[PDB]
Amino acid sequence: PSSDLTAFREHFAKAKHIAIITGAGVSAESGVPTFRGPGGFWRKWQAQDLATPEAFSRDPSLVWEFYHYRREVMRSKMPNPAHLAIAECEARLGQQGRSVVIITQNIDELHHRAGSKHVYEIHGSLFKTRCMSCGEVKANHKSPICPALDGKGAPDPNTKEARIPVELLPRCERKSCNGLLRPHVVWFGETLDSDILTAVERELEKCDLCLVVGTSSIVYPAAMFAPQVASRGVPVAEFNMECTPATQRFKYHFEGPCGSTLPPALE
Ligand SMILES: [Zn+2]
Repeated sequence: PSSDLTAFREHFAKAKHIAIITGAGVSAESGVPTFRGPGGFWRKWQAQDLATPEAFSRDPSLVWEFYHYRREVMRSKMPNPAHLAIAECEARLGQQGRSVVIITQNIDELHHRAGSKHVYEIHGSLFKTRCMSCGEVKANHKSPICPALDGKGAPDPNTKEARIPVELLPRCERKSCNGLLRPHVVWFGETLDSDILTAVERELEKCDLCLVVGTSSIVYPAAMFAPQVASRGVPVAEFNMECTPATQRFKYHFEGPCGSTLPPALE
Protein backbone atom coordinates (compact mmCIF):
# COMPACT_ATOMS: atom_id res chain seq x y z
CA PRO A 1 0.00 0.00 0.00
CA SER A 2 1.06 3.59 -0.66
CA SER A 3 2.20 5.97 2.05
CA ASP A 4 1.79 8.96 -0.30
CA LEU A 5 0.07 11.46 1.90
CA THR A 6 -0.29 13.94 -1.00
CA ALA A 7 -2.11 11.29 -3.08
CA PHE A 8 -4.35 10.46 -0.08
CA ARG A 9 -5.15 14.18 0.55
CA GLU A 10 -6.25 14.46 -3.11
CA HIS A 11 -8.82 11.72 -2.42
CA PHE A 12 -9.71 13.62 0.75
CA ALA A 13 -10.32 16.88 -1.19
CA LYS A 14 -12.91 15.14 -3.39
CA ALA A 15 -14.77 12.97 -0.78
CA LYS A 16 -18.40 13.76 0.26
CA HIS A 17 -18.95 10.79 2.55
CA ILE A 18 -16.09 9.81 4.76
CA ALA A 19 -16.27 6.75 7.05
CA ILE A 20 -13.77 6.70 9.93
CA ILE A 21 -13.41 3.39 11.71
CA THR A 22 -11.59 3.40 15.06
CA GLY A 23 -10.19 1.05 17.65
CA ALA A 24 -8.29 1.21 20.90
CA GLY A 25 -5.11 2.52 19.23
CA VAL A 26 -6.84 5.90 18.70
CA SER A 27 -7.39 6.11 22.51
CA ALA A 28 -4.01 4.74 23.64
CA GLU A 29 -2.33 8.16 23.70
CA SER A 30 -4.98 9.41 26.10
CA GLY A 31 -3.19 7.10 28.61
CA VAL A 32 -5.40 3.99 28.63
CA PRO A 33 -4.61 0.38 27.64
CA THR A 34 -5.37 -1.23 24.30
CA PHE A 35 -6.63 -4.81 24.30
CA ARG A 36 -3.81 -6.65 22.62
CA GLY A 37 -0.91 -4.21 22.73
CA PRO A 38 1.78 -4.42 25.40
CA GLY A 39 0.09 -4.02 28.78
CA GLY A 40 -3.25 -4.52 27.07
CA PHE A 41 -6.33 -5.80 28.84
CA TRP A 42 -6.28 -9.22 27.09
CA ARG A 43 -2.56 -9.52 27.91
CA LYS A 44 -3.06 -8.88 31.60
CA TRP A 45 -6.27 -10.92 31.93
CA GLN A 46 -7.77 -13.76 29.91
CA ALA A 47 -10.60 -12.46 27.79
CA GLN A 48 -12.75 -15.59 28.44
CA ASP A 49 -12.86 -14.61 32.18
CA LEU A 50 -14.06 -11.03 31.57
CA ALA A 51 -15.71 -10.58 28.14
CA THR A 52 -18.04 -13.50 27.29
CA PRO A 53 -21.58 -14.23 28.35
CA GLU A 54 -20.35 -17.35 30.20
CA ALA A 55 -17.77 -15.27 32.08
CA PHE A 56 -20.59 -13.10 33.35
CA SER A 57 -22.90 -15.97 34.29
CA ARG A 58 -20.13 -17.77 36.14
CA ASP A 59 -18.54 -14.74 37.94
CA PRO A 60 -20.51 -11.49 37.56
CA SER A 61 -18.45 -9.73 40.36
CA LEU A 62 -15.07 -10.36 38.78
CA VAL A 63 -16.49 -9.00 35.51
CA TRP A 64 -18.05 -5.99 37.24
CA GLU A 65 -14.88 -5.31 39.18
CA PHE A 66 -13.01 -5.04 35.79
CA TYR A 67 -15.64 -2.70 34.23
CA HIS A 68 -15.88 -0.65 37.48
CA TYR A 69 -12.02 -0.22 37.42
CA ARG A 70 -12.12 0.87 33.80
CA ARG A 71 -15.00 3.31 34.43
CA GLU A 72 -13.18 4.92 37.35
CA VAL A 73 -9.93 5.29 35.36
CA MET A 74 -11.74 6.68 32.25
CA ARG A 75 -13.70 9.49 34.00
CA SER A 76 -10.68 11.78 34.05
CA LYS A 77 -9.22 10.84 30.69
CA MET A 78 -9.19 13.29 27.84
CA PRO A 79 -9.39 13.22 24.08
CA ASN A 80 -5.96 13.21 22.36
CA PRO A 81 -4.97 14.95 19.13
CA ALA A 82 -6.42 12.10 17.07
CA HIS A 83 -9.89 12.29 18.60
CA LEU A 84 -9.73 16.05 18.31
CA ALA A 85 -8.63 16.04 14.62
CA ILE A 86 -11.59 13.70 13.90
CA ALA A 87 -14.11 16.00 15.67
CA GLU A 88 -12.81 19.22 14.01
CA CYS A 89 -12.90 17.41 10.62
CA GLU A 90 -16.55 16.40 11.07
CA ALA A 91 -17.54 19.95 12.12
CA ARG A 92 -15.58 21.54 9.24
CA LEU A 93 -16.83 19.14 6.56
CA GLY A 94 -20.40 19.17 7.97
CA GLN A 95 -20.44 22.93 7.56
CA GLN A 96 -19.76 22.42 3.85
CA GLY A 97 -22.41 19.72 3.17
CA ARG A 98 -19.97 16.77 3.34
CA SER A 99 -20.44 13.80 5.69
CA VAL A 100 -18.04 12.31 8.19
CA VAL A 101 -19.16 9.39 10.25
CA ILE A 102 -17.26 7.64 13.01
CA ILE A 103 -17.66 3.91 13.43
CA THR A 104 -16.05 2.99 16.71
CA GLN A 105 -15.12 -0.23 18.43
CA ASN A 106 -14.13 1.68 21.60
CA ILE A 107 -16.60 1.88 24.43
CA ASP A 108 -14.67 4.66 26.22
CA GLU A 109 -16.83 7.55 24.91
CA LEU A 110 -13.74 9.70 24.17
CA HIS A 111 -15.02 10.52 20.67
CA HIS A 112 -18.13 12.07 22.41
CA ARG A 113 -15.79 13.92 24.85
CA ALA A 114 -14.08 15.44 21.82
CA GLY A 115 -17.31 16.77 20.32
CA SER A 116 -17.94 14.17 17.63
CA LYS A 117 -21.65 13.76 16.88
CA HIS A 118 -22.05 11.24 14.07
CA VAL A 119 -20.67 8.32 16.16
CA TYR A 120 -21.75 4.70 15.97
CA GLU A 121 -20.60 2.80 19.10
CA ILE A 122 -20.71 -0.70 17.70
CA HIS A 123 -19.44 -2.47 20.90
CA GLY A 124 -21.58 -0.41 23.40
CA SER A 125 -20.45 2.00 26.11
CA LEU A 126 -18.33 1.81 29.22
CA PHE A 127 -20.79 4.10 30.92
CA LYS A 128 -24.13 2.32 29.99
CA THR A 129 -25.94 -0.44 31.87
CA ARG A 130 -28.28 -3.11 30.65
CA CYS A 131 -30.76 -4.84 33.02
CA MET A 132 -30.74 -8.64 32.94
CA SER A 133 -34.48 -8.87 33.78
CA CYS A 134 -36.27 -5.97 32.17
CA GLY A 135 -33.71 -5.09 29.44
CA GLU A 136 -33.65 -1.35 30.25
CA VAL A 137 -30.54 0.45 28.80
CA LYS A 138 -29.36 3.56 30.74
CA ALA A 139 -26.38 5.90 30.89
CA ASN A 140 -24.92 5.35 34.38
CA HIS A 141 -22.11 7.66 35.52
CA LYS A 142 -22.38 7.00 39.31
CA SER A 143 -18.93 6.79 40.92
CA PRO A 144 -18.75 4.20 42.30
CA ILE A 145 -21.53 2.46 40.29
CA CYS A 146 -22.60 0.67 43.50
CA PRO A 147 -21.53 1.09 47.16
CA ALA A 148 -19.92 -2.45 47.35
CA LEU A 149 -17.51 -1.46 44.55
CA ASP A 150 -16.31 1.72 46.34
CA GLY A 151 -12.50 1.74 46.34
CA LYS A 152 -12.13 -1.50 44.40
CA GLY A 153 -9.20 -1.67 42.03
CA ALA A 154 -8.33 -3.94 39.18
CA PRO A 155 -9.46 -7.47 39.97
CA ASP A 156 -7.41 -10.61 40.52
CA PRO A 157 -9.49 -13.72 39.81
CA ASN A 158 -7.36 -15.62 42.36
CA THR A 159 -8.46 -13.29 45.25
CA LYS A 160 -11.74 -15.06 45.93
CA GLU A 161 -12.12 -12.87 49.06
CA ALA A 162 -12.39 -9.69 46.94
CA ARG A 163 -15.52 -10.94 45.17
CA ILE A 164 -18.82 -9.25 45.99
CA PRO A 165 -22.11 -11.09 46.48
CA VAL A 166 -24.33 -10.81 43.39
CA GLU A 167 -27.13 -9.09 45.30
CA LEU A 168 -24.76 -6.15 46.08
CA LEU A 169 -23.65 -5.71 42.45
CA PRO A 170 -25.34 -2.96 40.34
CA ARG A 171 -29.08 -3.48 40.34
CA CYS A 172 -31.80 -1.94 38.21
CA GLU A 173 -33.20 1.19 39.92
CA ARG A 174 -36.42 1.06 37.89
CA LYS A 175 -39.32 0.94 40.29
CA SER A 176 -40.37 -2.75 40.73
CA CYS A 177 -37.45 -4.50 39.00
CA ASN A 178 -34.21 -4.87 40.99
CA GLY A 179 -32.72 -7.11 38.17
CA LEU A 180 -28.97 -7.56 37.94
CA LEU A 181 -27.29 -5.06 35.59
CA ARG A 182 -24.46 -5.89 33.23
CA PRO A 183 -22.31 -3.49 31.28
CA HIS A 184 -24.03 -2.51 28.02
CA VAL A 185 -21.19 -3.76 25.83
CA VAL A 186 -20.78 -6.41 23.15
CA TRP A 187 -18.96 -9.50 24.32
CA PHE A 188 -17.39 -12.30 22.30
CA GLY A 189 -20.20 -14.52 20.98
CA GLU A 190 -22.88 -11.87 21.19
CA THR A 191 -24.50 -10.23 18.21
CA LEU A 192 -24.05 -6.49 17.65
CA ASP A 193 -27.18 -4.40 17.85
CA SER A 194 -29.01 -4.97 14.58
CA ASP A 195 -30.19 -1.34 14.25
CA ILE A 196 -26.60 -0.15 14.63
CA LEU A 197 -25.24 -2.76 12.34
CA THR A 198 -27.74 -1.99 9.59
CA ALA A 199 -27.04 1.73 9.74
CA VAL A 200 -23.30 1.10 9.69
CA GLU A 201 -23.81 -1.12 6.65
CA ARG A 202 -25.58 1.69 4.72
CA GLU A 203 -22.84 4.19 5.77
CA LEU A 204 -20.23 1.89 4.33
CA GLU A 205 -22.20 1.53 1.05
CA LYS A 206 -22.42 5.32 0.74
CA CYS A 207 -18.87 6.19 1.77
CA ASP A 208 -16.37 7.40 -0.95
CA LEU A 209 -13.35 7.38 1.41
CA CYS A 210 -12.66 5.18 4.37
CA LEU A 211 -10.03 5.45 7.17
CA VAL A 212 -9.10 2.63 9.58
CA VAL A 213 -7.40 3.99 12.69
CA GLY A 214 -5.82 2.11 15.61
CA THR A 215 -7.44 -1.29 15.24
CA SER A 216 -5.82 -4.67 15.00
CA SER A 217 -8.42 -5.80 12.36
CA ILE A 218 -8.61 -9.16 14.17
CA VAL A 219 -12.17 -8.89 15.67
CA TYR A 220 -15.21 -9.48 13.54
CA PRO A 221 -17.34 -8.07 12.03
CA ALA A 222 -15.47 -4.74 12.41
CA ALA A 223 -12.27 -6.15 10.79
CA MET A 224 -14.09 -6.65 7.47
CA PHE A 225 -15.79 -3.24 7.34
CA ALA A 226 -12.85 -1.56 5.55
CA PRO A 227 -12.08 -4.61 3.49
CA GLN A 228 -15.69 -4.58 2.30
CA VAL A 229 -15.54 -0.97 1.22
CA ALA A 230 -12.18 -1.50 -0.53
CA SER A 231 -13.72 -4.37 -2.58
CA ARG A 232 -16.07 -1.70 -4.08
CA GLY A 233 -13.02 0.32 -5.36
CA VAL A 234 -13.24 2.92 -2.59
CA PRO A 235 -9.85 4.19 -1.26
CA VAL A 236 -9.13 2.98 2.25
CA ALA A 237 -6.29 4.46 4.31
CA GLU A 238 -4.94 2.54 7.32
CA PHE A 239 -3.40 4.46 10.26
CA ASN A 240 -1.58 2.12 12.59
CA MET A 241 1.65 1.53 14.37
CA GLU A 242 2.05 -1.77 12.49
CA CYS A 243 0.67 -3.88 9.64
CA THR A 244 -2.47 -5.91 10.32
CA PRO A 245 -4.28 -8.85 8.66
CA ALA A 246 -6.06 -6.28 6.52
CA THR A 247 -3.27 -3.90 5.36
CA GLN A 248 -2.69 -5.52 1.95
CA ARG A 249 -6.40 -4.87 1.05
CA PHE A 250 -6.10 -1.06 1.38
CA LYS A 251 -4.80 1.66 -0.97
CA TYR A 252 -2.83 3.54 1.78
CA HIS A 253 -1.03 2.62 4.99
CA PHE A 254 0.33 5.39 7.21
CA GLU A 255 2.67 3.95 9.80
CA GLY A 256 3.03 5.61 13.18
CA PRO A 257 1.20 6.89 16.23
CA CYS A 258 -2.15 8.32 15.09
CA GLY A 259 -1.68 11.34 17.39
CA SER A 260 0.85 12.58 14.74
CA THR A 261 -0.05 10.74 11.55
CA LEU A 262 -3.84 11.44 11.59
CA PRO A 263 -4.08 15.26 12.04
CA PRO A 264 -2.22 16.20 8.81
CA ALA A 265 -4.32 13.65 6.92
CA LEU A 266 -7.50 15.35 8.01
CA GLU A 267 -6.26 18.92 7.71
ZN1 LIG B 1 -34.71 -3.77 35.27
